[PDB]
Amino acid sequence: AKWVYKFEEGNASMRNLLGGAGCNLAEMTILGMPIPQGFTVTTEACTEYYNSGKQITQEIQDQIFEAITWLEELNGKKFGDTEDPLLVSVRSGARASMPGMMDTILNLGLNDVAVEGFAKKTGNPRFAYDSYRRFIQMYSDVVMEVPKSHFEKIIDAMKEEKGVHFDTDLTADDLKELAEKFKAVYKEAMNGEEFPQEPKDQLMGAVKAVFRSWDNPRAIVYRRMNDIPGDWGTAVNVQTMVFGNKGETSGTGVAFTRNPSTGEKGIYGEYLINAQGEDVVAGVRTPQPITQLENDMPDCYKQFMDLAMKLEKHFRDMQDMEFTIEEGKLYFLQTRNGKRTAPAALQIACDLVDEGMITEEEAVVRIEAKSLDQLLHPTFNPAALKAGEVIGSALPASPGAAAGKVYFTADEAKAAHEKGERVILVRLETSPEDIEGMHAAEGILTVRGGMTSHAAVVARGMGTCCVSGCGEIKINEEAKTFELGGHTFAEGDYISLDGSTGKIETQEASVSGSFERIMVWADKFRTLKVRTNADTPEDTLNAVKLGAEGIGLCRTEHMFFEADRIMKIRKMILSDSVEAREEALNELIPFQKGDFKAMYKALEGRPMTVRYLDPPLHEFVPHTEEEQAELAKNMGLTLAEVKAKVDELHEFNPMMGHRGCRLAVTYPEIAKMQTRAVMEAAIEVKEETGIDIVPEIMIPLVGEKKELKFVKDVVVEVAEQVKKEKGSDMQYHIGTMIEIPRAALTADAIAEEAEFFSFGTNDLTQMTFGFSRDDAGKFLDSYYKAKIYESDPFARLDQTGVGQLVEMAVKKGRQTRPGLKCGICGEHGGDPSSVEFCHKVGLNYVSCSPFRVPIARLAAAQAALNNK
Amino acid sequence: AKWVYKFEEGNASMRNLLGGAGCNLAEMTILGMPIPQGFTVTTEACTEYYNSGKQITQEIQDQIFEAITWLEELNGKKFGDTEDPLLVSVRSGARASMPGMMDTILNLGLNDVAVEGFAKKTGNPRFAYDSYRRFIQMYSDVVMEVPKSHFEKIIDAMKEEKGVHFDTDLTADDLKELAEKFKAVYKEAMNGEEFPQEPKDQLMGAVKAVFRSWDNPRAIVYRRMNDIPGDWGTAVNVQTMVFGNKGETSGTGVAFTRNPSTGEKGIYGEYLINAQGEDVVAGVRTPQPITQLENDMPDCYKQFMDLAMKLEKHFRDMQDMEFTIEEGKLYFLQTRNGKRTAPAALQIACDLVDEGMITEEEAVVRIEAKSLDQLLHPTFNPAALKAGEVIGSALPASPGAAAGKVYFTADEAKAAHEKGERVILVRLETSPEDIEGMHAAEGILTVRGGMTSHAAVVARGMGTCCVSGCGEIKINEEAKTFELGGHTFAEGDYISLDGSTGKIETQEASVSGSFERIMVWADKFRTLKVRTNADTPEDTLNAVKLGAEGIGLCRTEHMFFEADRIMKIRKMILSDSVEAREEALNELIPFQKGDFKAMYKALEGRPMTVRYLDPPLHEFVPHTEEEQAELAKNMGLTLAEVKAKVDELHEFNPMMGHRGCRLAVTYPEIAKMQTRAVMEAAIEVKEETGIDIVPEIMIPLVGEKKELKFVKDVVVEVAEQVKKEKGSDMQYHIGTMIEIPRAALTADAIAEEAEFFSFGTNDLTQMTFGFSRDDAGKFLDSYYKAKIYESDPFARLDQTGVGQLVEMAVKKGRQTRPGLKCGICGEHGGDPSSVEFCHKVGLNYVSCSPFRVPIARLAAAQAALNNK
Repeated sequence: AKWVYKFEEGNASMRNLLGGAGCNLAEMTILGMPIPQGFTVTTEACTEYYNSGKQITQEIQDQIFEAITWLEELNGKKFGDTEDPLLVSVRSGARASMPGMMDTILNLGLNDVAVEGFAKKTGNPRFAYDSYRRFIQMYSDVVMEVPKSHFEKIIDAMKEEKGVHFDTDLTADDLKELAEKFKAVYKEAMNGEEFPQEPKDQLMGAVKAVFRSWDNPRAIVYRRMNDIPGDWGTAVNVQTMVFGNKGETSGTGVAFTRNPSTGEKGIYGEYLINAQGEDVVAGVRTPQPITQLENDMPDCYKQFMDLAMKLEKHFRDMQDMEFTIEEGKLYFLQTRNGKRTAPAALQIACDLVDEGMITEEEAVVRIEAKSLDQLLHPTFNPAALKAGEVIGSALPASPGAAAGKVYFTADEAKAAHEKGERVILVRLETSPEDIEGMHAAEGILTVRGGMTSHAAVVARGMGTCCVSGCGEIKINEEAKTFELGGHTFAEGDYISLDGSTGKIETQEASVSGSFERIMVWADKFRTLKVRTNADTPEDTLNAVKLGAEGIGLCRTEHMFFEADRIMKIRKMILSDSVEAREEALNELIPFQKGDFKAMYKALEGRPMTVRYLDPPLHEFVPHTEEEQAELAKNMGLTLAEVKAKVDELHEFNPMMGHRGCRLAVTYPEIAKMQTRAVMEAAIEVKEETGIDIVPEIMIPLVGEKKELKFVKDVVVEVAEQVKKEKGSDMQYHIGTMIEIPRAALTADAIAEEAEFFSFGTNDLTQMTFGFSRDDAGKFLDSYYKAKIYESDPFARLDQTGVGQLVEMAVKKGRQTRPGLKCGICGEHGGDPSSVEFCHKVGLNYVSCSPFRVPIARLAAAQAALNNK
Repeated sequence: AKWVYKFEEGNASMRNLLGGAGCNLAEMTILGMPIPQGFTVTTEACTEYYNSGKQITQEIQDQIFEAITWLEELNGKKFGDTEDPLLVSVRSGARASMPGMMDTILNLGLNDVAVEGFAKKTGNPRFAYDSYRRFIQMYSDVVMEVPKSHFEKIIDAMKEEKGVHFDTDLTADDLKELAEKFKAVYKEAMNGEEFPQEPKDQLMGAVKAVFRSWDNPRAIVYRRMNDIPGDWGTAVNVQTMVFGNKGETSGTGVAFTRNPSTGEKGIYGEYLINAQGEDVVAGVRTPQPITQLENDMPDCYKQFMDLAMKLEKHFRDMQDMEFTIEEGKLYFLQTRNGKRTAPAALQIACDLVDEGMITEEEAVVRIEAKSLDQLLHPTFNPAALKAGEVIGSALPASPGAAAGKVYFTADEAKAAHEKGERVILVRLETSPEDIEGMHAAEGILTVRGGMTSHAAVVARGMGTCCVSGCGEIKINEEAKTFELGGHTFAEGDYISLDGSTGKIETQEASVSGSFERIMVWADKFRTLKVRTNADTPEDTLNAVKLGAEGIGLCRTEHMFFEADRIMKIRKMILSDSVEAREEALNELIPFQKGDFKAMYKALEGRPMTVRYLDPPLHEFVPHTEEEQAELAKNMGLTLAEVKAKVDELHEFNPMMGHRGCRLAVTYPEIAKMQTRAVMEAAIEVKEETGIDIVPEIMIPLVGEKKELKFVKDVVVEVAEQVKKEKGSDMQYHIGTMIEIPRAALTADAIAEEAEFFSFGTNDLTQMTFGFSRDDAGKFLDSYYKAKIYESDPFARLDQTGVGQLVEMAVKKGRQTRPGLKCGICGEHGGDPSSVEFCHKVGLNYVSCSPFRVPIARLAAAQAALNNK
């Protein structure tokens, strides 16, 4: 049993089973709501559909029917009864809400016999039929048997030759003609299959097409990236129909309790009169703004609002519902606290606490931790915008002010670099089969749509901008272009903004008191420290700004690379003799002394991990013959002598060769030069300010103990020899990167010569996996397609694999060195998961790129908050 | 008795008497602090000095001596005893802190006999003398008997010919020569008065010069504008000396507990080794950043810090102290929680609550309500700054990023328009006699100085930017110019920034979570509503942004003036016949319908007071002969016929003529046209959105009842006749401006035909005073000079005069119309006082310019908060 559940015979708690949808519905059902009863086909059963072959079976079929019967009686109507039918709606209820990505077949259990039978029962063949034309497009569409292109082309043309202003005036004859020519439109595109006229044929044909679509491309691609797993499932709540399509006193509306772009407490949404829920509000026929429902149905509004409210509170979070006035009767088809925008996700919480509703605690956990990233997107420059050729306007569909090249295909989008080449996507309307064009565009322009439309709604969560229902746009796909105002646009740089306008120079952007009360509270509840992996004080400033407690890694790589340090290591390398290689090394001495000084001077007491040189010598020599001709001359060496020397420098595998700690094992002069510049700069800076600075010296690529013992014995003697600026009291801890397998491995021995374990996770991952972030690109997607790897291994923390190497290390090095600090530097350093795994893992500090810090704040807030 | 008080024999509570200075000192004294005991000469006694003639007398003289004796014994040394003296410091302790504006004569009670006598007692003629040269400059300077120009010119030259690196190396001979040639430098500029060698002559000569300076120009000008009254007083705490000038183990430092520009929790400040407090830190010789006191005196730091801290808390607010290491001994000469910058005033409070220290409540009251204005200053455009020719750098002395013409005189500054023409002020160093150049400049550049310097410190409270100790600046006053980098600057547009650099395009600016937690809390504690006096939705947007609850006044003046409405009223006026004047009026009908629509559409439910036309017809006709030639032609009238008609339009007094409500008494068509556009726009807009809009119709200049009865009887019938867009349910309240004396007067009758009393305070003030804001300029300053009027009558709410007219009205109209809302529109609408007077006065709403709203938030927060 319990393959399927009843609304009333469930709860919201039962999510793992009853999705966000099916459980919230019952929830309402437990509260008592204008929801036509029904049932939900449970998650476990979805996965069971796969954990067996790929087609429905027994108990399930049994139950869909065992309970479909309970409905019928409970509903007195008969399921697909040709006389006086029973229609139903069939829509996807997974765990996590997924606006833009679901499936819902409307008015189901209808046929040529039973339409007519409804026709007579319903004293209105215009209604049931219009409904039947409806079901014809849907069922198919979902279960993909036809490209809407069609149905659309026949509905459209149908009116678009007769005269009919709009669909709402087509008659019982014309309609029935529509849904007549519709079966054949389904026919032609098919090999001759009866558009599932048996209700025990539409149903299963769909429930399966729900419990089976999931495992398909777009859903895999979306649901992946959305941090969802395929280990979960699709649900499908079936319930009786309610018809906002009955006529001119029955309507279908989308709504939200608090404006989801801004945060604005207040009813927000789009409604239609005599329209069919899952189809017209979300496209075709400018949808009446929910507030007008006072002018329109001033007996209804009260319903909905005190009902919305009631619910708003019942959950303590920004509700989103599918209400329907099925002929002067209110119905709540669906709910779920909609996914927000970054700011609004914020607003609502500050507010919700302000309103006594949430707690400082709750508020924090409640944010979509990875969503902060939006807060720091390049805003538009005021003085340019005005200098921007206004051409159009439309809809504040999703906050943002983007710009770039113009595409009319998501595939022409995506195939044009991710969300930064700058890809606009002009599109008549968007679809679940556009989901990858969605994720690689700065912002979207949509001809037909609103706040509730497909693209809009999706932008929001994508944090991507969008201007829906943007009319006057004669876009031609054939000739790959589009119109607007008085312009002709050929796929190139366009500008859209969260402020209606569809125009531009960008810039850094505010962070209201939301970020502040959210960040403020994060610090309150969070325990792991935060630091940024920086190199340039400019970021040190901008990073400290973000509630950065210092530096997790400071790179020296440039400290050579840079415009004037360059040919001095290039010297040393093309230089056989330590006294030469020291001379050389002694010349950059000054240079890096400055670098450090700036940093320090920036950091003022804030910690700072200084990682030792990483790249091998090879990275440090002109691969060109040109710069080689140069270099040579200036060396009094032969172009041939350098090449040769630029030849002995060749690694078959640059990642696993002569670099980092091993590098300063045969040149401990690197150690020398490096130690000193850090050592003197900190000393002098600790002087000229009276402020305290305790160099955190980092040996990368340490494989084993004895090794690091070598380099530390060097660094130490110089750092102790540098203290010639007073016998000194200068502080320093020599730590190491736990970025190699053996090194994480014998961690418990490793922490003998070391104070601080600094985790390199992108580099460790690349070891612990077997591939490199570089190479792997040419096969990674497959692992995605083939569902082998779910998350990105370079973004998201492999806690089954890599998480071990890191945990043997933390808890073993803390066997030998209890007072052992550990901090994470890898890209996964600021990762809503990582920063939770690292939190529960035992780490002390954190280290993300300058901007991912705020994600690291929340993350660590969440991390401990919700942890226990 | 009790003319003078003893530190120990006081408190901080006793402020009215013991200033912020004298009471905080004792406060410390009650806590036990490294403060050399002494006494304070009480406030009442200062005012007593004036409430009698202008020179010290009995009990006072008595007490200065009665207690100076208590010191001597208590201190065992002898006051001005030629052998083994007793020196003292003499410094101003008014109520309100006043960094930059005080007087403190150092090492007093010294003479040619007693210096020498100290010389021998002090085993160091270099010390006591250097001190004596010191006292010579000070006493005089304060008591103004010499322009520093001098002393400076002799000290300066003195070293500036001998070689001496700096003053700190001049000897007992050279010094004594300095303070020898110094008495004569005092002599020459004087008519032959002995530089007050009798200690009962330096003293009184100063205490009086404290209790007498106050009533002078700059202090009056500063203290006025600073919201201080002359009804208070100067104090003068006298205490024993401590000498940071003893030698190379005795130092003089300025400090703050939390960075006052940013808010940064942490020791912030400037110190000197062997320097004299009140003189070297605040100018000449780059002052060691307080933190270096660890490298310098790492036994001292601990003193100060745990002492600072101790105090930081003892007050629960950002401390500021005068510490002195009078030869290896720590001394706290002074305290006071320093005045902040707008952001930092903020930071510190958010923090202080964050730190458990203040309460949400306390935090609010604690802000300098009028200081918010800074938060909304034009920031610099990123893309221009980079495009800005960097020439220099220096000191983050006060946040801001200003720019404009360059001046080297405060008087050349001020005499060049206030803080917006854009006046830079390049100045060697600033002075109390620069205070008016300070208040009319965007930002300041200072050659010699630091965070602690005269100009810096003052900018902060002025919210004006400043870059002190900005070296390399060869500025020549003679030729009115200055150098920097590789440039030659002749008094024209320069650019300075709160970020070191001394460069530019500006723009709107952030509002961190401070403004937010401060604004958030304001709303929590505040009761009066807030609205903006707007006209253009653009501000309606930007205003709602600021926590604006609607509109207090909406002007129609432009709704005619505007570029295309213009010649249609100009029609109507040059048009004898109501049917013409209606035609005309009927043509603008549409136009204003839009205006309203935009507003409304902007406002979404937010209230909105719509004030009826104000200016007389005259304001509406070309005063030129040119536009007159125009107008004529297009009217088929003679240039002569218009003039004549433009002649009958002449008011001897445009403020008190034919305008506002009287205007639509002989043209009720204005009423008509006005009613309708508002009426239809609201109706239609209440339609096309389903949202609610209740026109608030405002009749300005209502003198009496029966009058407004006339206009309301019009407006009503049309607003009831406009409801032709449905028999309608359209809301509207007809209110009036309580801006005339009779109208405030018979308020109790006035509120018969009216729902809402809208106070016009700039226009009422102008009645209740007798002058006009226009005219009065040519004599206002005198009232200031002559101390007749303290505050500006057009800025600050005359609560003795005007406050009555407004209070008879509120509480009488609420006799006839209890449920009577009242809101304030005058400029004083958003006024940290007003918004308190209006609060305790009975008002309901508020109305300030778009940007003064946030001042209106706090104000109303404060208003009720602290009220009871």
